[PDB]
Amino acid sequence: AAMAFTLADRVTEEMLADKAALVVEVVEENYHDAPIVGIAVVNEHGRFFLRPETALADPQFVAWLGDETKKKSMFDSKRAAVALKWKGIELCGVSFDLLLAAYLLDPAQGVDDVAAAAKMKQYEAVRPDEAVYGKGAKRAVPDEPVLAEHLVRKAAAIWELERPFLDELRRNEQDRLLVELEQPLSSILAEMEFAGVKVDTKRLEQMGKELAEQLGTVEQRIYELAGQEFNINSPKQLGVILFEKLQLPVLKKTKTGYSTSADVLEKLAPYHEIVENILHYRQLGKLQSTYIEGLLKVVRPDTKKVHTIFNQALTQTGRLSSTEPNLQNIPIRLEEGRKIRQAFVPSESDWLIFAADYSQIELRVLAHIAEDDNLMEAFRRDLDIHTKTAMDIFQVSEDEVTPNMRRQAKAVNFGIVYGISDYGLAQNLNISRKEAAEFIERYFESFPGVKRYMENIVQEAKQKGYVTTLLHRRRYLPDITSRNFNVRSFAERMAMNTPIQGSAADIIKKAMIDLNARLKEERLQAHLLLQVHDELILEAPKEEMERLCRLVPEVMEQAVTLRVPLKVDYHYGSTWYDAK
DNA sequence: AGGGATGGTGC
DNA sequence: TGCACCATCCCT
Ligand SMILES: *Nc1ccc2c(c1)Cc1ccccc1-2
Repeated sequence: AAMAFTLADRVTEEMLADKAALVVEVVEENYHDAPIVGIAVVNEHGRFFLRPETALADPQFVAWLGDETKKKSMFDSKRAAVALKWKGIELCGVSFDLLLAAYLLDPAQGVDDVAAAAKMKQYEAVRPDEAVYGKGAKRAVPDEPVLAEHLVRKAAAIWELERPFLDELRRNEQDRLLVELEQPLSSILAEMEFAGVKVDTKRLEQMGKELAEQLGTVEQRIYELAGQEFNINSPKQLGVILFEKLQLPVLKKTKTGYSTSADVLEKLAPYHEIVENILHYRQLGKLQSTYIEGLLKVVRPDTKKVHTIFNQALTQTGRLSSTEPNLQNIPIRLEEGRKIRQAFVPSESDWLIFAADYSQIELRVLAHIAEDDNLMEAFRRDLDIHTKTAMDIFQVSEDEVTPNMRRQAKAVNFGIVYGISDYGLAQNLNISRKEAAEFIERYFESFPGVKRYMENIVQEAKQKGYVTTLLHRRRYLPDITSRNFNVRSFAERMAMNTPIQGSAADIIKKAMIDLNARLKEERLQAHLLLQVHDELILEAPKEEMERLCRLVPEVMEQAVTLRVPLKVDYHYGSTWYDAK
């Protein structure tokens, strides 16, 4: 059963062929400045295992790594690329990434290691990473003999699986999506994570101090109003105080005890002064624990930068996700939380933060795919889409649209952009399900194209078994045929929503690639720092702002050509908060 | 030490 | 609780 391979003590020319499966193993989940525990190379000349201290110190090996003409096939090349960036080594020539290939073929499979991908093609001569490294506290790098065989088997699997994976992608008409979009994007994300974002820790620490003070104040007030002290953070104890001791009404139940979510508390506020204080306590606590303390934990003391990791092969819609820290969910809606963004600053003196965001890309994509005459005309006129929606569903003139009418029309659009359930809408409008469905009915009368699209896409999902995005990303929806109403309804919502969310993801991804090509052609020092679904955040010398103001929006707006224009707004300032 | 339940940020 | 990540509480 054992797999043959050479445990090399030195690097040989045979190991530097122009085509090979390459494994540069980084076991630590966060690969930033992390160790490379071993190297495996599989090519036409055989299978080899190399100790990192040796390989990475060899001029020839390093040169082979950085030679774009020497093609490598890998699994999660970004992990290797970044780990190597921290060591000052450039990785080039990656022509195939099995992780991204598996992700495109079926995001739902949840492929996170070579074994999971190989299993898709009935290849099982390789162990799951968790089985070799263990999990959690018991996690550890095994002895060399065990380590080396694992890495060689992973390289071997990649070597064998490249062809079948590429062939299926071609059949799915997704080979260009891999080769021209995701793989090039992987290199861009690597540069972004490696660059990182500078943090004003002093500012964060001072905010933390002020929060602790307000938190202590509110906390005492809460005990005062409750007549005793308790753990405000335990839904259990909190429930006893609110619903038992204070006799507040139970408007919502939970599969445990009482519900204490913000939306529930807001409704209870009129009954007792303790409620508003609990709401306020949570607001501050969220900022303190999750953002202030959470951010300070991951900032690198030597550079005062945070280096997020963009998971490129996770979401079911084609979006990226961000972790340790998650820089895609920094507060902005409420002013108090928004202030957190003042802590994110340019990495160089006299540089500024520049942010560009698509204006309603999801609804513009919807107008395009549904070919709805009314919605397309609205965007061609660059109308306020919520006011316009209110005018149509309520049958009134623009001057007749009240603030509440626009708010509810906006809730309807928010529901369509995110594919929320009918139940989620009724509450967002704080009305009855019967009345909610009635709003949707009026919307379809005003946007019959959107109606037809929703009906047609659900039918297509059932027929083909999946739905696709503009650039051919796909999502299988097996629940679309379920006889369970709730399970089927969810699948139907995804059939409608994935082409919208997924196409928006495809577009901004291509925009990033197009943008980097333009920045290079122009020799601008500006560079991408973050992507937050429908917006790109960069930093650059103050002297490049005027040029970026014209270049970034244009590139983002021209990434793709739709039946309606794409519109991008932009701002810049001394901190992220200022890049309004 | 893990991890499910609940709650809250973002798009 | 649409797509995500992660905080604290608290049972096992
Ligand atoms: N996608 C989605 C699903 C359910 C719910 C929302 C969005 C918002 C909300 C508010 C209250 C209950 C349920 C939901």
